Amino acid sequence: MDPVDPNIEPWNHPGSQPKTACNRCHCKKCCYHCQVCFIKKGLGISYGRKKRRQRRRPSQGGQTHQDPIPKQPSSQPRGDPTGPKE
Repeated sequence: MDPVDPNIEPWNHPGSQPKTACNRCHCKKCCYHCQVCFIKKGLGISYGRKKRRQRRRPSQGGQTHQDPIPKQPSSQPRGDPTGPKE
């Protein structure tokens, strides 16, 4: 996507601590962005809205969970499985 990059807190953030986990989930059926802590309605893509762009195909695993990174160089090196992948 590229935009919504002043986000990565409810979707990822550079979290580093000994244990201390607080994840949110209920039913596991096609988990395309089922966790997070912001607009989890999917609407535009899966946030407050969406620009005039559509990047959805058989390739991503968590609804571009790590797309709010600094522009489109790769991703955030904390936990998400993208970067050289998107």
